[PDB]
Amino acid sequence: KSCCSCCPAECEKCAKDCVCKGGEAAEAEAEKCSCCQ
Ligand SMILES: [Cd+2]
Ligand SMILES: [Cd+2]
Ligand SMILES: [Cd+2]
Ligand SMILES: [Cd+2]
Repeated sequence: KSCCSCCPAECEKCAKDCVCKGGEAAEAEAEKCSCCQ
């Protein structure tokens, strides 16, 4: 859902309901994250 920085519009894990939502000061913005990879 393009919902991120770590993730695109095709991100399976997020396509559900954005895994990273609670990654507040986490990797949300930091180009790459530690759930979806
Ligand atoms: Cd993400
Ligand atoms: Cd994701
Ligand atoms: Cd997301
Ligand atoms: Cd993630």
